[PDB]
Order: sequence, then structure tokens, then C-alpha cells
Amino acid sequence: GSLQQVTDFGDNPTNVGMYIYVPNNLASNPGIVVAIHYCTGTGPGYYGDSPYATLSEQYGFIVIYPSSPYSGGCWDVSSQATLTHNGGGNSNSIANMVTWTISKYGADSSKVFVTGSSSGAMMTNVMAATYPELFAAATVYSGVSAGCFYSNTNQVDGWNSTCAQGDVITTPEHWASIAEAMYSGYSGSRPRMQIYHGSIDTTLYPQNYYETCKQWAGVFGYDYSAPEKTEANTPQTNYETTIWGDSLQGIFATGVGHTVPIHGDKDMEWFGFA
Amino acid sequence: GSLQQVTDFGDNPTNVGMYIYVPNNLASNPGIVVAIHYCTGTGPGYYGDSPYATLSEQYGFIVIYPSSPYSGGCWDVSSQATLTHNGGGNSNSIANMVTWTISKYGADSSKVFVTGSSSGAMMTNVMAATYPELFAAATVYSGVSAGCFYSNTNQVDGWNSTCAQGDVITTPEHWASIAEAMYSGYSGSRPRMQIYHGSIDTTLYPQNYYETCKQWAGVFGYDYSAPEKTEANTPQTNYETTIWGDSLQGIFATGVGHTVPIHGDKDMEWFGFA
Ligand SMILES: *[C@@H]1O[C@H](CO)[C@@H](O[C@@H]2O[C@H](CO)[C@@H](O)[C@H](O)[C@H]2NC(C)=O)[C@H](O)[C@H]1NC(C)=O
Ligand SMILES: *[C@@H]1O[C@H](CO)[C@@H](O[C@@H]2O[C@H](CO)[C@@H](O)[C@H](O)[C@H]2NC(C)=O)[C@H](O)[C@H]1NC(C)=O
Ligand code: NA
Ligand code: NA
Ligand code: NA
Ligand code: NA
Repeated sequence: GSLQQVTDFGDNPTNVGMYIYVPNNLASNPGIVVAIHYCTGTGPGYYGDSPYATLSEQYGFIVIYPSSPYSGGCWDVSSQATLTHNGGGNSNSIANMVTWTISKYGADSSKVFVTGSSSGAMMTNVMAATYPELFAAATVYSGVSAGCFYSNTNQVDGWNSTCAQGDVITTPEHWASIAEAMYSGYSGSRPRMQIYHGSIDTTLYPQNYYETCKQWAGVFGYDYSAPEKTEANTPQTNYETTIWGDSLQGIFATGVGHTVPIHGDKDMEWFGFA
Repeated sequence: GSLQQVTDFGDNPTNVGMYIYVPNNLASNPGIVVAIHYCTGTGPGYYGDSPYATLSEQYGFIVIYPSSPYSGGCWDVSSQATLTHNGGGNSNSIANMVTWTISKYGADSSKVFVTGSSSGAMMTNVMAATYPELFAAATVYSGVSAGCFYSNTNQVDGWNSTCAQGDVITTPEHWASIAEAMYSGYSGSRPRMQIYHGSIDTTLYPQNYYETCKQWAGVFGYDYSAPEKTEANTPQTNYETTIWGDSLQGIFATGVGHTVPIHGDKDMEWFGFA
């Protein structure tokens, strides 16, 4: 099919770009995958460097690639605007790309997923907390927990070094409260979360794996210290999968740095296309 | 602050009409109320005969008034098309009105509600079952359970006398199966259901109230025989409210026939605007 830029998709004061890949083999009622790029990247760049456009020709979903407006290409995952439901930041623009696409293509709103890598993984967690209503499931490749990049001076697209270096450590309860405040009083459904992180990540250090799993455990009321199951060498040698429940699993990749390589077929399974 | 007809809102093979009321006091991130008319009526008729446009000026949400394409003005709540997620029937059309409005007005997709009287209350149950993903909550004014108007010959807009007379009686399990089958395999968010009916209804017999409460009890995993709470004279004298749980309450109006009059302020409370 083709990658098209869309410029009028709804309110977008932070000027995020929107690109979509509409497959040739478009399903009758297509799903949506939102695939969110890393720093120094762009939406078309992530299109070029991820399996989603290929998989969309198999499964017939539309892929949305949001594109950062900021110098350096990171996502704003620090401002109040981006860290609040309807706050008007980058995350709100991404939400609007979703709803534009659902209406324009008759996409199935119950089959909308979000995934990303590095900065886009940070944004994935933020999308899950700020627009939980939009997403059935999410897959995070090497990010930080929602609100870990909080700026204590309301900076937009600010890098939080304390968080990245793994110095921010707290309880499931505290992280859950932080995620909950991104949509205060929301009690509806939330996407099922899958969190990947590598053990030799020297950009977003591995403590962030545990902080993120703590967060979603706290959000879904799972006992962080008592997972349901742990699967060795799953999905492959030196990856370990911890399942806390239907709405949370973490995959820790020993010997892997920034970022954990996208596992496209595994994504299709978690989302439910496969 | 006007009622507008909308003509190109997405796939609409059964040619349902779409009318919307956009209030003057429109909220920044408006909710949506879908208000579904009775037999012999139309969307604009229900606009003229319900409190929702008046209330939209208080609470700032948009109202969508679908309009039956059929002679006699009843809704198709009988065909396989209308009784299946993405089946292409009237229900599918109403779904598309929702998604069009979300995108066009930047409406909040977590704040979308559906309600209706008589034929429109039947369609309300159908919408909850066929497009559960769209709706946070629903209020049913004197309808029949989803799939009670099933046509054994796949008739479109067929009246089922056995159902209307109150002669279709089955279990929570069986009604829940009927509802589940309208979107098979779905296990996400569904609207919180509020069901009104009058004890002396001789159009849609009051057995249908109990069949509907059974249906939603089965769907949500509630014990139909053990509701959480009963409230005398609630919301008013001779009405009684039974709460089965967060996602189901029934309101039986003793001495009221077809239909139970709309309690607009109570709808606001159930929906969460108030
Ligand atoms: C960087 O990120 C952390 C969170 O990862 C921020 O820490 C929060 O800071 C406030 C005080 O400003 C505390 O009340 C919270 O309890 C902290 N949260 C947690 C989970 O610890 C921190 O403020 C950020 N730093 C900068 C410089 O913006
Ligand atoms: C009228 O409606 C009822 C459902 O309310 C239909 O009943 C179903 O009929 C099929 C056989 O066609 C049975 O297998 C189901 O068990 C019945 N369901 C229930 C809940 O009883 C009935 O067929 C409809 N009548 C007509 C003439 O279409
Ligand atoms: Na469709
Ligand atoms: Na791609
Ligand atoms: Na939704
Ligand atoms: Na908005």
C-alpha cells in the first residue's frame, strides 16, 4: 500500500506529524497499530525500521506512525499537557490520530494497539495512562514507566536523567497512583501491557523494567511480588517472561541493550491478530 | 445550538439518518449521548421529545439522534446484520455515527452513552451487545433484551410477538450467550447497563424487564438471584431500584405502562455528567 501523511486529524497544538500505512490487503473492518519512534527518529523512519507495515499486509490493519515535532526527535513525556488526559500535549495529538483513522477507514475501535521503542516506548506507557479508553493492548520496547519522565518544572520534551539512570525507585502503589492521576477518576478498561527491557541497557537503565512492571501491577491490582508464572527462555534464549496476569507481562532480555529488538510476530500474538 | 443532519458519516448500507445536536455551551472535550427514538418516530422527533438537548447545554456534550429508515419507524433489532458486530445493519450505522462525531468534534471517547425508548430501548440493548467498545453506559427505557427480537427467518425490522408478549423466558446463562454471540470472542469493556420498565406495560410485557436484567447479570458474571442492593421509592415513589453491581441496575416502575418516562437528570447521574 502506501505511507501517507495526514495533516488534518483534529486538535494538534504541538504540531505532531501523522503518517499512516494503509495495506493493499486492508481488512473489511481493520484494526489499528500505533507504532511510535525513538529519539532522532521520525514516523516514516519507524515505518522503515519496524515489521508493522509487512505484518499489516497479512492481518489487514492500518499502521499509524506519529512523528515528533521536536528538535532531537524525542517525545514529550514530561509536561503536564502530555501527562494528562485531554491535556493537549503530544499524547493528545496521538489520541486524535487514532480517532481520525477509526472514522475515515471504518477501523474497528475494539482492535487498536500501541507500541514503540525507547522514547516511543516511554510514550506508549503514557498513551496507556492518558487514553486508556483507546487501546486493547500495548507493547513497550525499552521505555520508562508512565510519569517517570515527569518534569518538576513542567518542561516539554525534557529528559529526566534521574529516571533514565535508574535512580527513581518506588512502590507499585506510588507508580499506580501516578498513572491514575493521568486520567483522574477513570475506572474503565485499560490496555493489556507487555513490557520488554534489556539487562545491559545503558540509555534507560534496567531498573526501569522493574519500575514499569511495578506500575502496571499496581494499576491492575496484581501482587508485584507474586507473579502468576515465569517462563524461562521465552520467547527465546536468555529472555525471561514473567506473567502477573491477563493485563500484565514483562519480558527481560539478558545480554540485550537499548533497545530490545521488535518481536513482530509476538506483537501480533499479544494484540490478538495472530 | 442547532440540530444538523449528517450524511457522510461512514458505511451506511441500510440508510439510517443521522442528526446531531451541538450545544452552544459545548464542552472543550465533549461527551456524547446517543438518543434512539421509538416506533412511528424519527431522530428529530426524539430530539423534540426528550430532555437531552436541554441537558447538553448544561453539560456540554453532543447528542446523536439516529433516524430509522423503515416504514413504520421502528428499528431493525431482528436481522443477523443488525445483531452482529460489523454485520452492516442499523446498529452498525449507529456505531459509525459515533465514531464520526468523536473525530469531527474532538469528543471524549471514554464519555459516550446510549439510551432509547421502546424500539429505541430494544436498539439500546442491541448496541450494547454489538458495539460494547463504544459505550461507557447505557439507559434502557422499556425495551426487550438483546436478541429477544431475533427473527428466525432473518427478517429486517421484524416485530417478534412472542418476545413482546413476554412469552420468551430463559436463563441468565442463555441470554448472556445470545449477547456474547453478537460479538463472539470479545472480552473488553462493556457499558454499565441501567434498565427501566413499567409493571403495567401491555406493549412490551414486564417479563422483558426480568429477561433483560438476567441477560446483563449473565454477561457481567453477577448472580441474578443475589443483587447487591434494593432501594424503595428510588428514583421516585413506586419506582424500585435493584443494583446487581457496578455494571447493572434495574428500575421497576409500579403502575407505569409503555413507556417509563425519561428521567433526564437521573441519566446524567448514571452516565456521570452529574
Ligand atoms: C524526574 O522524574 C521523577 C519521577 O521519575 C520525579 O520525581 C517526582 O518528584 C516529585 C517532586 O518534584 C515527588 O513528589 C515525587 O514523589 C517523585 N516521583 C517519584 C515516583 O519518585 C522528579 O521530580 C523528576 N525530576 C526532575 C528534575 O524533573
Ligand atoms: C422470536 O424471538 C425469540 C427470542 O426471543 C426466538 O427464539 C429463539 O428461537 C430459536 C429457534 O429459532 C431457538 O433456538 C432459541 O433458543 C430461541 N431463543 C430463546 C431465547 O428462546 C424466536 O425464534 C423468534 N421468533 C420468530 C418467529 O422469529
Ligand atoms: Na465496517
Ligand atoms: Na513498519
Ligand atoms: Na473504547
Ligand atoms: Na480536545
